Amino acid sequence: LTFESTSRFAEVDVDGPLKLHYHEAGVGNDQTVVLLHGGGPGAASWTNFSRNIAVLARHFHVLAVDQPGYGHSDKRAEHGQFNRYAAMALKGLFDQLGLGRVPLVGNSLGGGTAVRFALDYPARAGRLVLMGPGGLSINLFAPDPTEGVKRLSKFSVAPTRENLEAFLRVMVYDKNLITPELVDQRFALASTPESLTATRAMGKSFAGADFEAGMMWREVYRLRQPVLLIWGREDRVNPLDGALVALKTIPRAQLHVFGQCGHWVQVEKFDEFNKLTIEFLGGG
Amino acid sequence: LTFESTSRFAEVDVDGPLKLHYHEAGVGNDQTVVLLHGGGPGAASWTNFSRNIAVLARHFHVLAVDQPGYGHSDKRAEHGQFNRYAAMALKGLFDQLGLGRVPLVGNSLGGGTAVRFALDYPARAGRLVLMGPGGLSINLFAPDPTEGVKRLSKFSVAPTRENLEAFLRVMVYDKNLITPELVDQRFALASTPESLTATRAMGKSFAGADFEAGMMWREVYRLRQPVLLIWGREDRVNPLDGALVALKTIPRAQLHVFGQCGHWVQVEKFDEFNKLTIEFLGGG
Amino acid sequence: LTFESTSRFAEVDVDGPLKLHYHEAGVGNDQTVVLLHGGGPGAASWTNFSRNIAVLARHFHVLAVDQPGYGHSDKRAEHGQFNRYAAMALKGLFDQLGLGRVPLVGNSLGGGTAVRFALDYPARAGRLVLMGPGGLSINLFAPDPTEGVKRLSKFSVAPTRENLEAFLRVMVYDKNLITPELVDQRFALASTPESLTATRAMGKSFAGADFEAGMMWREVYRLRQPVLLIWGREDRVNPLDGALVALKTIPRAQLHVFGQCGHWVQVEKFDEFNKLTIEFLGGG
Amino acid sequence: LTFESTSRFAEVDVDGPLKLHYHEAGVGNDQTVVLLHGGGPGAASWTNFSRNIAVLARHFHVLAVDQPGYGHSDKRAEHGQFNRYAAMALKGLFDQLGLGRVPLVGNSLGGGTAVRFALDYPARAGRLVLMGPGGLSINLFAPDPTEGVKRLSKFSVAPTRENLEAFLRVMVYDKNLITPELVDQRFALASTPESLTATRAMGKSFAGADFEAGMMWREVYRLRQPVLLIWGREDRVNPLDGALVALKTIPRAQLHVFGQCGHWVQVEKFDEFNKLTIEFLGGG
Repeated sequence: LTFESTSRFAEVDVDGPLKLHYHEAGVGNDQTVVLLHGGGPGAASWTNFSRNIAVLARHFHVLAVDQPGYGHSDKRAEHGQFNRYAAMALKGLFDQLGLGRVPLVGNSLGGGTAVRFALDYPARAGRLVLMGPGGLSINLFAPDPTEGVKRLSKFSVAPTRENLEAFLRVMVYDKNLITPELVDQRFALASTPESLTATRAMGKSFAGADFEAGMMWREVYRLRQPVLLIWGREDRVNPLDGALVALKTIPRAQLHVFGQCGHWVQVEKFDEFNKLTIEFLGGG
Repeated sequence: LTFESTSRFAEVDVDGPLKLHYHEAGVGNDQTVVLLHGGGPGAASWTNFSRNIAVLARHFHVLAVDQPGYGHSDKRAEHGQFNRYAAMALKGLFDQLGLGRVPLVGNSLGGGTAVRFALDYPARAGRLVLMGPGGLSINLFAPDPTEGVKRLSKFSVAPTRENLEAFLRVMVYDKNLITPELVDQRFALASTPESLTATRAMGKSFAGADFEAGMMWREVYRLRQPVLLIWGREDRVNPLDGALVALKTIPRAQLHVFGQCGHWVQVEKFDEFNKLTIEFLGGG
Repeated sequence: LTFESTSRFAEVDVDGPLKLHYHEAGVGNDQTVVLLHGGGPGAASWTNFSRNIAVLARHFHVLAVDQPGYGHSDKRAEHGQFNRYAAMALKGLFDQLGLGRVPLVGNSLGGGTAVRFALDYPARAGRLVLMGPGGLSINLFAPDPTEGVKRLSKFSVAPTRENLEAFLRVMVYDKNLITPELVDQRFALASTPESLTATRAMGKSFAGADFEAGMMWREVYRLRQPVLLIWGREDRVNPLDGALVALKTIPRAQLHVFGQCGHWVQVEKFDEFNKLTIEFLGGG
Repeated sequence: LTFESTSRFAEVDVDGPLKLHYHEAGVGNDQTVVLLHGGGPGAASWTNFSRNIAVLARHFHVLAVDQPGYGHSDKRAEHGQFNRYAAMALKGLFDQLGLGRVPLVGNSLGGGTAVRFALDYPARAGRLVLMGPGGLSINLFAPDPTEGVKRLSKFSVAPTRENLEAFLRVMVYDKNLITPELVDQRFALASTPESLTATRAMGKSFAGADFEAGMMWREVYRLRQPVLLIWGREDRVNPLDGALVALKTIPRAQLHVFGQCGHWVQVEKFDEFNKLTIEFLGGG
């Protein structure tokens, strides 16, 4: 199972042909699970879920999708509210692959796309696993913007290597995870003209009149499926206090908190994360 | 595996011979786990952990101990701070059975005894699983006393069947669990002259000069082992806001919250509870 | 000052004709302040702000409105979501008196009504002072229904004097405020047939399909004016954890919390509440 | 009023001789109030309460003390836990001036010092006003070290003008408070050798074995006097979640929260803070 063995592409229509890059594994398995990645600079499905895909492939039919703007997926230079924009694309891909009701596993930005999909097409989404997710999260104590949001903005404005490193350092509890190779790899992926076009579009998307579609904490009370919320106690991007509204309003919600863990739950606690997801999703 | 097959007794010394009733199962298993029960009227090891012991016996060497004052254990009429009182007894039993460092699984009152043991004899306690526990819990939002504490006091003052039922009803999310047979069984166990002597002692123990030993939320920052905190989102005795200090101060803490679940986690979510404990305790 | 001196009346149109009774004072003064009372059984504008109306009249033009269903206003037998129903009546009173943009003061149901008016009729509302308010509260930690809400529900089903007293005691921190006179007085008011019809018309408006209008926590981020939230630390009806989302989302919010104070701030801490309200509004 | 007019000095004994510098005003007035300043780099009693000392002097006998390490008091090269070290110096100033039981006002480090004195010298303290205070705070949701605490740490390691400005900006909500004059002034003060020795003596007292004396959250339940906590909703140094345990455990506590206010309450909301402080203390 490698980057290349599992690669796949598809074309879907969101206001015009939209290419989605993805990964696929565990092809003989009965149950299909879609993984949606978080959203830093140079982020993608594979670097996000490499400690997870192989483990999840033993039980599930795994589809880890680069979200428009990321990975090898169209970096259009214009889009609306991002989570909606990405759910629409995901809807297209479901329809194509002929997926029915699937369970979604997304962290951070991915979790917001997950939840947005789930509200917009209720019948198509099953159980949710959400790791330090945006959208449905609202920090009741932490002044916004947070440290992690600020460090990302700083990089969006001045995309230096020093700025990227500062950002990656608040991604994790154990800062030893931030190596030279990691910073170099993300910086290269992130400093392309295409990726910066994507970065510009996301930036402009915030002023759109549709901002309310990002405020999912107002809406998750409508969710009917079981939802597993997963947070690192030391998340500095989407802090723990932002889990409360969701935990309170979602009827069949569950919360699991890991001490000594930051924003990258699926990396820093990859083993417990894996087991937790597999078990919550019924073991396949 | 029945009440009677698993019964066992021992005599230990806490300021004089103290008899402890207990249960034992999975006797050929390598790892030993001690279960400590919650503390209502007429509560004991077996009625507390009947949906759990057999499942846990497949993996672990299980010891579910009636805490002095409960079950078939000495109902002295005088004691100090209860958690300390019960840890001392547990220390005696460990020493006797020759247990070394063991993992403790206790809910409510049991969790407080668990934590108190763990602070008082560091070397003897391993991983902790704590369900809606007293002691280390401190409700930052809920006015004290809570609904559940009030309903217990009411029964302590006027031990009627109507009072007991009212208490049991705030024990759970699904109130259908409170049946006629359950109320009758607890009321009979609880209305004996011995049990009321125990109830009187607990009551007097609160005025003791040692009250500070019940305030474990001040102390859990000293815990070094992994701790799994488990709460029902609808706990009306020890509410969710009382988990925050513990989650924050214990270095290797984890929190899992179940929506649609009250104070009796091991009953209302017995299946998920079981798997969670087994996995956290290393599968044996 | 007194009831009949201040007493006054109006007749507006909410899906028909609606009699609102109010109380007027400080007609000399330069700034108009609307008061809105709490929604307990047998509650009305005058007995609610009895310790507040005089003091405020020395600074402002006071209008203490009896909300539909209470006091001497029309107690109809059905209505929709109550706050919006009470905001429609008040908007009606507004245009009838050529009121401009006015500050609003309201505890409990009154607070919910105020917020809802402030959201429905934006040009018409200014500085708001909400004491333990409904609607815009969402108890992030407290299991619903809360203990105070259950007592009220208990009284609607069974409107005895005992059930009312049980409710009134859960209302305050210092229980000596609950004098037998007080109970007699509210219970006299509450047990008329017209009162119980409002009590029943209300309790089934909960089931409307416009329930969402009561979930104001979802909306207050749109509020533009300074809002001051006051809460009693020991409020067992709308607990302190209910204030969080609003403190967070209302741009110009402020929170004051009184320890040793329950659900009736304007009563249990009348002085501090008065002085604080007078200053927040502008000395007038 | 001014520096040298109010200026004053003393010489007490903390494990030797200790020069404390203070500021006196309102000697006419009947009630004595101690002020204790914040602990930023180059901070001192006068510049801290510059917008507060005059107004308070029209009501009380004001004593604004420079804490050991700050302003014109002895900046020694080592000490133990700092609050307790500062409370010992102040108790010394107390007996030297035949002070009785006095109210104490202190933000940040000052608040921590005040609380600690109030716990060490119980007979000597009265009503307390703490603005975003240290020690007695514990951030239940915010990962430590916070963002403001990191900037400070950053300056100690590298005391440039840029690092100081970065710190001062994280101090306030309205950044226009951070004038280049202001930076120049603090940086002039902070970069002397005697200042940096205090800055370094402090930063290594953290490692003492008396660290526990700084964990005041563990103790405040013992406080008997009325305490008013004031906090800025957007405080990025000691965030709002830090106020919870104290609001909960201090019997006669009160909390006021300002939106659009950071870590310097006495500055960003000087008027409200003054009026609120004057009233809480008794008009004097």
